[PDB]
Amino acid sequence: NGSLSAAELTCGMIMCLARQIPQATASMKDGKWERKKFMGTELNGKTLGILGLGRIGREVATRMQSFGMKTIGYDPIISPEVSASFGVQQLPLEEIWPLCDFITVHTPLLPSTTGLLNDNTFAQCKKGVRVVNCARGGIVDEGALLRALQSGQCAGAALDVFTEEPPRDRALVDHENVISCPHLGASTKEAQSRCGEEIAVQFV
Amino acid sequence: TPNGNSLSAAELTCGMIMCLARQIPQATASMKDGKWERKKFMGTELNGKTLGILGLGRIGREVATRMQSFGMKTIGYDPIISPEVSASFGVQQLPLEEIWPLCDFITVHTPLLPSTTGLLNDNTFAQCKKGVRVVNCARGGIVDEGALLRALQSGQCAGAALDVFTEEPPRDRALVDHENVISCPHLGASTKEAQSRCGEEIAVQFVDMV
Ligand SMILES: Cc1cc2c(cc(C(=O)N[C@H](CO)c3ccc(S(=O)(=O)CC(=O)O)cc3)n2C)c(Cl)c1Cl
Ligand SMILES: Cc1cc2c(cc(C(=O)N[C@H](CO)c3ccc(S(=O)(=O)CC(=O)O)cc3)n2C)c(Cl)c1Cl
Repeated sequence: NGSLSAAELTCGMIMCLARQIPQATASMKDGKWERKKFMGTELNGKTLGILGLGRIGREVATRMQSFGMKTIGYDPIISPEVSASFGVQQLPLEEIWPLCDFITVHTPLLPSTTGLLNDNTFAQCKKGVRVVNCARGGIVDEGALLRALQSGQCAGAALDVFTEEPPRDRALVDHENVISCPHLGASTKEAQSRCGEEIAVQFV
Repeated sequence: TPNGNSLSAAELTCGMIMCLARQIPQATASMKDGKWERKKFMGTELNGKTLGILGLGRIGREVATRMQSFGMKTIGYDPIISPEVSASFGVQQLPLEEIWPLCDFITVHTPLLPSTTGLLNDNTFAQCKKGVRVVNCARGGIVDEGALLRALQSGQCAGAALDVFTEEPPRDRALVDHENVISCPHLGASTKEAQSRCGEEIAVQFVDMV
């Protein structure tokens, strides 16, 4: 609740996967002018899968809906009626993977949510899928993710969170198709002020 | 045919607005360099902030509706679009001189004409808020390149996002190389969907003659 900053970064990560804005910026700083290399894809009419439909997940959904993206997802707690109010069609996990163009994770870190995006899951996904993780490290299996990026099963990945912070295994962050942030989800003057203030109202 | 690439240009602008606010390309470059800087890449929350959209045609109106879902206050200017017509798509129109002090973010969506050339100048940046962020995904020259560098070097402009330049590729790299500047090699229309739409709409016009 103290959320909108993690949701805005996730949305900004989605826009970066579609047009490769960080890669295009790094290319420019190197004195290059590569038009052909950074030919992207439109967000209008594309399917975004949202696994975890809490406070973050619903804000991402409403923001990405204004872009013409189809918002579908899953949550074991959130009823189909609650998800339908904010325009998210709930389907079972196995029916979500092949329809998705973009996938974002917004669940807490739990053993059941650890490795949610694995080799078996990625194989069920559409070829050239884009994955976002601005939640917690370990939700998307890093080993399974690098393999999918290597094979082309996953076209791109935007990672704010990792299993180890700072990560020693640089294979993911070094990959050209990977967008990265050093855990910047909550890193805003507006959210940290709200987090610092909301800890006092729950106290009293 | 400008209608065919309007949605792709609108999306990239929104992308550039997010990238300025959370320093995503700068954070990626730092991570790619093998660094971990949390309290260095301090972002800003877009909710409640004011976005000024100068030019309210197809791209200007599509940027507004997307940024409205982020809780951004969308204000702007267009001498052709009426204040009642702009209000129908959530844009509060005010005279050009009143827009500058209210903006946190400014984005230009006008065609290139002598009247639009140098729209963001030294006199224009002086009326702006200290720490304003500027987006130019329309045509190089609407935002005066010389004035923009002065604003970025004095702290008057906290950051710039430029897809376009007066010279393409730009010979002068002083803007491109600045730490608070993010850039793209004219990717505004560079998408399969817009390229196929523009490619179809131009072909039918040539067929229309006979
Ligand atoms: C296997 C599996 C288990 C799952 C989920 C989803 C949840 C869950 O806990 N849902 C609730 C919302 O009902 C929730 C609560 C706090 C956060 S959060 O702390 O990340 C910040 C936030 O988003 O508010 C996110 C989501 N669980 C236990 C999914 Cl999808 C799968 Cl597949
Ligand atoms: C001094 C001054 C003069 C201006 C404007 C605005 C226009 C203008 O022509 N407006 C119309 C829409 O009424 C229009 C047409 C095509 C495009 S476009 O699609 O080619 C570019 C894009 O949208 O990126 C954008 C806008 N004029 C002549 C402004 Cl604001 C100022 Cl200050």
